[PDB]
Amino acid sequence: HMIKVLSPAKINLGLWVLGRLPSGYHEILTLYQEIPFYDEIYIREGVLRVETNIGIPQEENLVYKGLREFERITGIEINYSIFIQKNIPPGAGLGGGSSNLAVVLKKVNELLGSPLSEEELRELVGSISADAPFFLLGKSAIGRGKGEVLEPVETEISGKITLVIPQVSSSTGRVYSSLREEHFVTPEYAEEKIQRIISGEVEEIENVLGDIARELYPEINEVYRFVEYLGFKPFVSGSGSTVYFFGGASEELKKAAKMRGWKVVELEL
Ligand SMILES: Nc1ccn([C@@H]2O[C@H](CO)[C@@H](O)[C@H]2O)c(=O)n1
Ligand SMILES: [Cl-]
Repeated sequence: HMIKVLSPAKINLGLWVLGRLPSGYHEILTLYQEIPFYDEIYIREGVLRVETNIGIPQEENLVYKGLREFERITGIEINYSIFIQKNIPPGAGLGGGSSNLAVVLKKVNELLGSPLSEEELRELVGSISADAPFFLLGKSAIGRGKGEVLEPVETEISGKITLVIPQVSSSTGRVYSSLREEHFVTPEYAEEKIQRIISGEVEEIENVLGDIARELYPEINEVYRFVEYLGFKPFVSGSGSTVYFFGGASEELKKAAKMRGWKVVELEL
């Protein structure tokens, strides 16, 4: 009866902030890209539990929060034991928690005769994480609003991408909170940037949350500077901590990573 579901990561191929919302959130423009980098989620019939291999408490886990809201909305008891093998580190800017939430809930909804429609499911996961609705789509999509208003697109981006992930966990809240008015841009500026990236101009990627994350967490800056030294343009996903570049990992990078406690992920798009 136990089943396995894969939970993919994303990167932001550019992110812009338009301004503050009264709710405390921020209006943004970003290009989401799903990457072949997965948590392994095992689902079995049993008492409701959500466990990970990295000691995330159950009450703080977004999957648990979503399953309980599912129980609440539906009146149906969730009799599933969830174990998540976390390959995607929390605070990496890769949406691992949000992906976990989307994929488990999509799956549990299906297993229970689909009481929630596709709009309702997207509402549920979106109310917990703005990054979660993207993972109900996958592939490539422009995220507008807070990220949850999605437009599927076809990009001309392919080939090698290497993620370099330092041990430090970046707080998405602490970074967003550091945003001054000089960091904001008009949506017209950002919309022009995104279409160039979509057409394959990766040099057009930028992300002000990365700029700020590099100064709040000096180790993100060290990774960034190290990638430059290796001869590549570095880019930052989410609010950090992940730095990515379009190329392969050399032995010198792999050694630096092993010494420094960085995680290196070699992907092909
Ligand atoms: N579009 C978004 C998305 C996220 N956030 C900030 O990040 C924290 C964790 O998601 C949220 O609590 C919030 O502070 C934001 O300001 N705007
Ligand atoms: Cl960037």
